[PDB]
Amino acid sequence: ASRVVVNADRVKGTINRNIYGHFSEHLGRCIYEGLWVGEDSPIPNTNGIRNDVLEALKQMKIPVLHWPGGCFADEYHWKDGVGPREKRKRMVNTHVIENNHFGTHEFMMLCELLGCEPYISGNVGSGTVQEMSEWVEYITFDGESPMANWRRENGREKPWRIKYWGVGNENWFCGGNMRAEYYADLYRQFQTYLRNYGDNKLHKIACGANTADYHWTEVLMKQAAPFMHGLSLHYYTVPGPWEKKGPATGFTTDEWWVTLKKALFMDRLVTKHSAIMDVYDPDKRIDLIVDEWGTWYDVEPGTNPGFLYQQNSIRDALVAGATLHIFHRHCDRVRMANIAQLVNVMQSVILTEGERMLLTPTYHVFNMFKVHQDAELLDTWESVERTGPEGELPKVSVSASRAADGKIHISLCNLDFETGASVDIELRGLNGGVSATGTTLTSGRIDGHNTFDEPERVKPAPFRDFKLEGGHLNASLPPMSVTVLELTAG
Amino acid sequence: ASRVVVNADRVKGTINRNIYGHFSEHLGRCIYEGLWVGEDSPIPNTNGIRNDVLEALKQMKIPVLHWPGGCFADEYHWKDGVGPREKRKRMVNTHVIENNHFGTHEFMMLCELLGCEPYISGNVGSGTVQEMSEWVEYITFDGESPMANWRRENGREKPWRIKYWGVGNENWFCGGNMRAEYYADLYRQFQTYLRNYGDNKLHKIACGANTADYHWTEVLMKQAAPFMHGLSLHYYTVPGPWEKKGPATGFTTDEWWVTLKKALFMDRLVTKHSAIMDVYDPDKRIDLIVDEWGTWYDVEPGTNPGFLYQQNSIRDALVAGATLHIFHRHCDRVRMANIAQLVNVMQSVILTEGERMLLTPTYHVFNMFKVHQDAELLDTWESVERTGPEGELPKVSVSASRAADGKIHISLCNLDFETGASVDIELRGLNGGVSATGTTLTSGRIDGHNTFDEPERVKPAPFRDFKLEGGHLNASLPPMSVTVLELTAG
Amino acid sequence: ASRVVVNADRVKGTINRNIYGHFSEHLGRCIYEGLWVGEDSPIPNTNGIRNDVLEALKQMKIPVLHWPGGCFADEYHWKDGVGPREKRKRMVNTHVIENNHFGTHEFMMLCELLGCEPYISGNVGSGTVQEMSEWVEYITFDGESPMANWRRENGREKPWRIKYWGVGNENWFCGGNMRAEYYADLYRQFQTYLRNYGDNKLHKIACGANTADYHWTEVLMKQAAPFMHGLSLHYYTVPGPWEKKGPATGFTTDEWWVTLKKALFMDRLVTKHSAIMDVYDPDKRIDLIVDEWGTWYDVEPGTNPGFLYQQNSIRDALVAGATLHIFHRHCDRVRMANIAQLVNVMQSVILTEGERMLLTPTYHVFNMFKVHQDAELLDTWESVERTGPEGELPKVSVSASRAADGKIHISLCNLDFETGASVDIELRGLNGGVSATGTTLTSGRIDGHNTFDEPERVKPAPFRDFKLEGGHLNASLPPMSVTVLELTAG
Repeated sequence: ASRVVVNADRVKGTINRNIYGHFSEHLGRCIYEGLWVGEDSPIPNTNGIRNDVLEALKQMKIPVLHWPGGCFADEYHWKDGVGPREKRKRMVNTHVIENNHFGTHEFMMLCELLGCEPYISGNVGSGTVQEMSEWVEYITFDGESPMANWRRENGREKPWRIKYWGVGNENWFCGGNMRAEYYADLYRQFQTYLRNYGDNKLHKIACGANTADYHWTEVLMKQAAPFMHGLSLHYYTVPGPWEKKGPATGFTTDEWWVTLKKALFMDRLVTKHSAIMDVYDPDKRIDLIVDEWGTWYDVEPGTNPGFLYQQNSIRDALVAGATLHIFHRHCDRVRMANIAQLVNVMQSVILTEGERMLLTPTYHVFNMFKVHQDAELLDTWESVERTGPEGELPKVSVSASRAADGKIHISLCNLDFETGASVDIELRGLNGGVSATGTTLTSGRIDGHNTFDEPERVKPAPFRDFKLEGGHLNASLPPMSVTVLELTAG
Repeated sequence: ASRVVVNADRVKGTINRNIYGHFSEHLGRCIYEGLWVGEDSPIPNTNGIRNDVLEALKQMKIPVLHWPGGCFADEYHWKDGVGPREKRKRMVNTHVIENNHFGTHEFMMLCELLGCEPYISGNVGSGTVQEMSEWVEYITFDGESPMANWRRENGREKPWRIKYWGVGNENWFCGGNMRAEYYADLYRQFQTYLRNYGDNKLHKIACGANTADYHWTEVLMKQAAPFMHGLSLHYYTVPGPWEKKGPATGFTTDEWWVTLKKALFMDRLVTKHSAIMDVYDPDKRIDLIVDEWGTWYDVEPGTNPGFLYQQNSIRDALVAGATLHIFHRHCDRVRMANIAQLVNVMQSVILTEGERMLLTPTYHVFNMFKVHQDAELLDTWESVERTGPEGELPKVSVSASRAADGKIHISLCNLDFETGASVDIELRGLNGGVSATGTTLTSGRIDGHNTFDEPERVKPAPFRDFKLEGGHLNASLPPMSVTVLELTAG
Repeated sequence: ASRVVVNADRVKGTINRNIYGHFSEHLGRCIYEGLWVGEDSPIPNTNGIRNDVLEALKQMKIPVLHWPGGCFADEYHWKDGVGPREKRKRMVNTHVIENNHFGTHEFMMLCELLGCEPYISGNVGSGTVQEMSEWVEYITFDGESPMANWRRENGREKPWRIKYWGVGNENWFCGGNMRAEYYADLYRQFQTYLRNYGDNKLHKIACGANTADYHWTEVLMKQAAPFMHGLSLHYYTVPGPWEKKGPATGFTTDEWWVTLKKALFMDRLVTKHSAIMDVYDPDKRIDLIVDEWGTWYDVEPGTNPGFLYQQNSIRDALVAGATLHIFHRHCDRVRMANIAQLVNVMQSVILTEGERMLLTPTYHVFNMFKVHQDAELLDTWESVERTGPEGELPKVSVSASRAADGKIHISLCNLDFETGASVDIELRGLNGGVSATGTTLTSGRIDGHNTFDEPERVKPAPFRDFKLEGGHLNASLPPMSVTVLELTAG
């Protein structure tokens, strides 16, 4: 029987909503089909973007989206995705086509339709200072200039706003195989020539470490911390070796425990990378951003390996659940977190196949957990039961936020697929007595997933296996189950 | 009573004329109105440049002018200021208009009208190697090429000459927030691709330290001394803290002493920066240049802070006087010095308001002192009276040059606004007996200045309060007074 | 009497053919006249390239050619040498013309006519990442893109293949006066954006040391070894000081010994540079390339110093002979070597004067030695007689390759101009008895050369001064003589 306590009055901090962010690259079918269908697609589309999806994502409360991020960011020359759609640059190989029908206007249009924040990676590695400089002009400049006038010519009269501007991505690997010390001075130079136009205020973001490249972090903070509002981190949960990762479904119990363990490791990274930052930034001015996190499996049997099409099982849901719980645990420093990717690519929330689209297990977590977005984080501590092959992992993940409305939400994940988790919770700092509802996402299968033929195999059922004897909330979480509660006073 | 001795025969060195250089940025109204009025201005203009000013500056013996220098240099893409004036690139914002009507041809035309030397900062931070490379082609290339032919097309048949080519400016701050070690390798790279065309001979100039960034100097000398003819230094006399500098007029006696003291500090910099260079350059091949010096006050009450419009009091005159006296004291290493700025910006020599223009106190100093330009510096030493709140500052600054004509000029500044300075001078290395005239610039007010309503409040009166009894020249400088003498033998 | 032994069965390794490579820069008349005459030249030309030469070079078995290499590589913007020949960029000085009639298509056409491999230096120093990136697209990309389609538009339908891609040249001197540590990160960045298109496989080459800049080598291996397939080395045999090198003909016996000794030094370099690489690359993955080697003399009396027109004496032939023998001695690590230059420039194989062209002493060596190209290197060791003013140099250079056909070739150079070299050779690992022919290149004069008036003063005479008594081959090389043999079994 796992035990928890909650101090409903002691606010530990606030869970910045952008933590529930997402990330889309010109890759597989994340941009094309997944979102951009073109205005005269048979699919129900708003201005070229498919409705079925837009609905879901507004319903999911997306706060922010990264584009074009990843490696494409340090290849994209933004001028190839503006102007008349019929004179935009075009590239094709058969071994994979980019028409750049989706470029700058279209992205901004999208972010406004959802209502989310735009987050953009300018091209460092192959790009130029003045290139990226002008991208910012083109977008946010109110006055008269070649670039601003070109924006107008292209159909957008008044300039857009944007906060988050990533200066390159992955500059250690595909972004220019740069040494840390080197990328520092480039960032310093580039960022110098990005202006706050009109009253638009930038939030510059340096490309940070990959995994446990603490060196990278160290250097960046010493050389460049003054010139940045934030710093990126990349960590992927891969089950197996690189060359043989394992599948998204039809995996062994071994692979279960692995994936979970390897995802948890996150916390170790964030912490160690935080301690580095805490030194060079005592006052924790600088954002920690995690613009690249998620599971990663061998693509589905048959699909193009580079199209990264992978399924999304109850495993993948669990993964998300504790991850967010981790970002909660480090919400003092962390302020944004973008899953890889959004659609038809890696741990996607949505997967499509023509006009048919489904929500994954993962999607339901983001929808369920959304109530934690900008909610006040509450002091707790636990006596979590052990689980796994050697009391390896903790049986239960648990978080507690108070939203503006006063109502309080508690999220929980049974890691043990094999049996339900006994939990008792004691609840302190109360005025009124309280009522309590519940929602559980869970599966019969360890690799229970939604197909286009069965889109609702795994989805939120409301949950009632819990007694609330005003002070002790006892409950029995089902196996392999994410679960949320909502409590009102009186 | 302050005492001096002069060894008229021992020449300490020669005061390179370029020390009396100036500096104009596309900023406020330094370029526009201040100089460029357009050929079709009602103002009396020669080919777009106002006469009233040109007269004054030829009268002032300008040796060299820096353009577009400052921060604009590391933003200017020179191709935006050539070609047909009506198709040159254009920007406007009200938060400031640049039509680039003033570009490359116009500047060179100007430098030739005055008769001065041109000094240009190419764009490092936002620019490209090939960009700056071609700027040099466009200008100095005699043969047939895209760039040379484009010069011709644009109206200038034969190529211009130019010596001084600054590789960027202020690359530590606005020019690309570069570390010193970094900017070194960039300079090395860029400068590699700047050629001596026809017989035009370049004089390459690396961007040096800001104030007491001795690190910057050290690094640059070790890494790049081989590849440079000269090295830049920036020092601004600011009265107060950065955020609250103080006004140009209507200031306290506190602010008087401050400004003077802070200006003197210069000598400490030059000396320490010299000793660095003396190590890495025993034979003092490399020029020290000071392309950014002057007072700096909060702009006048009402003007745009970024238009940097500041007045020009007798304080500002004194400032210049000892500064030049300092460059004299270090003329062995120093070879050029450019005041910030020329017109309608900071410690300007000239300020305009439509067709009306006035000469500042500062202007008179440069006009008065001009006789030191390329004159032979003479050995002296002094017993200068103390002044200021704690015998802080020396009462009297003093310098002595022999011009080509054999005649000898002595410049002096009473720092004490409160009383005149007694001075006696003994005079050695003489054959013939000598005569002597004199000129004094001085004010009744501590913040005596010229307005457009009173353009002649502060200006050179000839001066006769001195007895020259063949061996001893005794004299009584007025309070807050710059003063020059001219002496012929026989 | 010099003694040698040969183990015909023990293969020491294989002499990569590319070792017999050459190198042509847009310089003097190496590209223009020397090769490119224009389709409408009176000279016998194939599609603009002179026949007389082409014939010779196919006859000489050229394996690979470097272009545009040298300093022009880090100035060439490749887009200035594609498109319609009549709209290609044009530059002229009168002190000397580049019309860029020779650009990318023409080079590839050339390499295919000869049948050789193309080796290209992209522009680092003045160029851009995306520039060089696109050059690779333009050439090797099979699909649809602006650059690939532009290739097609220009007349070449399908994309070329190319292996060897030099990332800049001479980045320590004319290529951007870079520090080693700096050029490393640039290479790393640039090379990131050069792709294997279709199935074209690149063989990237970093610019290495000049002479004995072991620092450069060290650094490059530590910083960048992972990102390179090969590394360049530059060594020039200059007789005298820089400012007075000496002439190519009419030189003293002093100058003889000098030039030889200084050329030999090569071996010391290769060895020491090898030992560096052997550390950072035990498995000798990384190629050593020597893209810049040759004699260098003051140009002929009257020609433009920068046109680098220099003659080619029996001295120059000797030089080549031992050099190749050295690359043989280090063929385990060395895989390519390009003489400077090909035509009308430095130690050229061919020199022209209108339609008249001659083959130099050097040419004959490459033609004679060609039989070593991709032949299997044989174990030997010697007791070489001493020569020179202090038993300075070894009298005899000697190498031994077995070509595919089974036949075995032995190359030899008498360094002593003054007397013939007695040699005995013992021969091991034999099955059949053997027969033997021979060819000697030699001169009566120390500075014997071919003029246009006497094109055949110095050329391959077959050679028979050797007795082969089945086991011992005794022979008397003539003075200042390169010599080859070919032996069949039975």
